[PDB]
Amino acid sequence: MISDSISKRRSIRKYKNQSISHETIEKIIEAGINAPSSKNRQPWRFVVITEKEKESMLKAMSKGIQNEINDNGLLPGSRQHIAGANYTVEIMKQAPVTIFILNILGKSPLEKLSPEERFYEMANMQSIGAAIQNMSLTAVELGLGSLWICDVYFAYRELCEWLNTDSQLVAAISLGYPDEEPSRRPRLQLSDVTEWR
Amino acid sequence: ISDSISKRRSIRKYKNQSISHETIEKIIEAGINAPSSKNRQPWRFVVITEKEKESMLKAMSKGIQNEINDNGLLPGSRQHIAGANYTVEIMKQAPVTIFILNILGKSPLEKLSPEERFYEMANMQSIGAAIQNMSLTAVELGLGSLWICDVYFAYRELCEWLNTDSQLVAAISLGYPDEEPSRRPRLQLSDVTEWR
Ligand SMILES: Cc1cc2nc3c(=O)[nH]c(=O)nc-3n(C[C@H](O)[C@H](O)[C@H](O)COP(=O)(O)O)c2cc1C
Ligand SMILES: Cc1cc2nc3c(=O)[nH]c(=O)nc-3n(C[C@H](O)[C@H](O)[C@H](O)COP(=O)(O)O)c2cc1C
Ligand SMILES: [Cl-]
Ligand SMILES: [Cl-]
Repeated sequence: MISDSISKRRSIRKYKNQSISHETIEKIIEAGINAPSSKNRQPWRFVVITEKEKESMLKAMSKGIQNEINDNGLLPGSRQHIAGANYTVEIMKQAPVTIFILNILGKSPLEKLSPEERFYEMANMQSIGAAIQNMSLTAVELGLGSLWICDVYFAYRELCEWLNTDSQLVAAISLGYPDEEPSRRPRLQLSDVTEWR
Repeated sequence: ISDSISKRRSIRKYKNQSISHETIEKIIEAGINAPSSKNRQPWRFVVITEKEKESMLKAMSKGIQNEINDNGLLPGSRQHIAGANYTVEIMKQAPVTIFILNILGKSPLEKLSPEERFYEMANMQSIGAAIQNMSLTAVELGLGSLWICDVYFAYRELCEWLNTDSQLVAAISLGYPDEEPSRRPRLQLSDVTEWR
């Protein structure tokens, strides 16, 4: 039941220290690949960060966050969220695997966009969310947990340089066997978010 | 869910068969259970049933004509207008179409700072997770669906029709399927994955 995984899925921030096999990662990515996308453009690209390169990753992250703390960053209206970003770095350090998700069709966050450009971003970004959600749900099916991460935006330039990518950085997802079982997070009810016409 | 992820197709032919309200609620409930950045839950849903179908279709056709008349918002995408017209015909066949809004969204006509972009990107991913949950739940229930951004060819017209100041993200049409498409092409793992 996908309904079962949809209901049971949680953001997991404590993991078992146990390695995840390449094959398990393969299965999760191949669920992402099966997402729908605008014009079947499939704009998602993935960079799997293993133990090999984790420390270097985390250093780039931390440099970006420090740059933000120093007021040389990109999110001056979100200083209250820097503490959360530092917590996410810790979670990424402990998680056995983190996968970066890129948008090969993405334009820089630093550039100003026409309405048409915005619509392409919106379409592609939604599509990538479908992929990452597929990955998340597949992790649940496999007995893993995951955490979807946009705190990487506090080190946007630094991580794009680290990745040496010409693509737009969208997110990371950390994965592993879970070491917590959170109850359902708060949600607005269907009456709060739906208008029937 | 692995079954539904695999089996899911974009469906563009529908039976003439209504959907119960509780079925629609189950689909929306799946959406609500998506993750979202800061648990902001930016999605809002407007469910369009047969009573308002014609009015919907008229607003979207208006926008499409405005694009054809070079008075639209996607002048670089004229080659895609024919597809948008086909989407209108598909929305006509579906018993239900749900519009998905981003209550936190800025107009496509406004210019965004890097920080505003990041917030949009995070919200848009979140809404994609919701709409994918809806799509997968439709499959599980024996329904089909079509995720729609061709609505952008009538962005202003549809926001006016919906009487909303929120950002229009997408529509999803829902119904009992009258086709069973073969898998659509996909890139392979090697094409999209780098290992570090
Ligand atoms: C964000 C998004 C927007 C889409 N917009 C439309 C649309 O307006 N009309 C349409 O016929 N299909 C639309 N699609 C469906 C895609 O064409 C379809 O997902 C892609 O061709 C892959 O086919 P599949 O979904 O059957 O695997 C959209 C899909 C997504 C994810
Ligand atoms: C696009 C997106 C970005 C997110 N970014 C982070 C993040 O950087 N760090 C974190 O701890 N959680 C992050 N989350 C997880 C959310 O906080 C979580 O989905 C929300 O609190 C609801 O909890 P649940 O997923 O357990 O239902 C993100 C989720 C999404 C969808
Ligand atoms: Cl499409
Ligand atoms: Cl968050």
